[PDB]
Amino acid sequence: MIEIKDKQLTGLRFIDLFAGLGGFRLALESCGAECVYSNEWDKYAQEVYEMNFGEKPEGDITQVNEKTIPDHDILCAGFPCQAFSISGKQKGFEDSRGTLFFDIARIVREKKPKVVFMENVKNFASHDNGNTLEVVKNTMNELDYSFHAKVLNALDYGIPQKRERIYMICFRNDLNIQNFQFPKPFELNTFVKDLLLPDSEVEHLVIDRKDLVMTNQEIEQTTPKTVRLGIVGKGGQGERIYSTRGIAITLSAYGGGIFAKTGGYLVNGKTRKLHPRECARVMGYPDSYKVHPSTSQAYKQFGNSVVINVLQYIAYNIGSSLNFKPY
DNA sequence: TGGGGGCGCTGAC
DNA sequence: GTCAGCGCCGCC
Ligand SMILES: Nc1ncnc2c1ncn2[C@@H]1O[C@H](CSCC[C@H](N)C(=O)O)[C@@H](O)[C@H]1O
Repeated sequence: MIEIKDKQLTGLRFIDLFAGLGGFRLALESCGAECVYSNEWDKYAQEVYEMNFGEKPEGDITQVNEKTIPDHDILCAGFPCQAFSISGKQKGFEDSRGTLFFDIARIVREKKPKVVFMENVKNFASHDNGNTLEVVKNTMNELDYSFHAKVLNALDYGIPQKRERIYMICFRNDLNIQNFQFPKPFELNTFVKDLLLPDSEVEHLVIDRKDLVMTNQEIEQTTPKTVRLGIVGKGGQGERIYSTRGIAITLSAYGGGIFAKTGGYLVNGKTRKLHPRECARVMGYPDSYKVHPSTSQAYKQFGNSVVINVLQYIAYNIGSSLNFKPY
């Protein structure tokens, strides 16, 4: 994550729904905002959240009375994506994990925050012939909010990961915000190899599979894209190897394959998956952030998370818009 | 709400 | 056909 000198969100309160690791919290707090409520039902996510912020998020949001949620200015929510991801079954709203947005709408209707800031996977934007996004849009408009949605790739914002996500920023209409803008892309000068840990700290992650098939030569020039170098097995998810001179593939939460949830990389002649700390860095998390003691849970948590830097630029722009109140 | 890994299909070229 | 995906499923 980056440093934010001008705290655009100072004095603003926000809630951290579907908190996970608290990526939205790091992002908004870096801009000066104050978190007044967090919600996350996963036992392990609650533990790591507590390790880093000192509070245990409240459980199952579908059972929380929206009237008991503290007043706030910005509602943050990177809601479940299994039901919308290109990697899943795409049952969408028909999925038990796909109706969480309506819980968000329920809370918004009641608390009417100034801003609603949501995130989901790229496929969310085209799911069900675009009907899914339209539904979110119409729901927000009905609740009297504007709707700004755009898919941003983390590689365009200083982080070496091809993580494409749709970000939805909504302003309550009475605020008449007409100048919100998604941050503009800039050249990437950081690649996977710049975030790796020393070899001595990741030796245990080195795997030597005799079914390894190198399909492309390593590149010596850094490039802002994923560069596949080979595969193991049939080359399915988690069985693909990439160059560290390129960018990281999208980290996942329930992913499988021998290089589960991070993908494999060629590092100093050997092939290995990423270490949880490297996952943190590829997600823009500061080294000061404490990862969960269970590596499997840590991989899952970062795989479900958000790239801090991207949210920071967006949060900064939300604040910039809110602060422009000329006479 | 465990931890590991083989998979197989979809979306967007 | 190319290829990558906050995933799925069954195993222990
Ligand atoms: N009913 C529910 N109540 C509370 N949390 C829920 C929930 N259903 C799913 N979740 C939580 O929703 C999260 C979605 S992933 C979002 C992660 C978050 N942006 C962070 O930065 O990491 C998961 O952690 C999941 O456990």
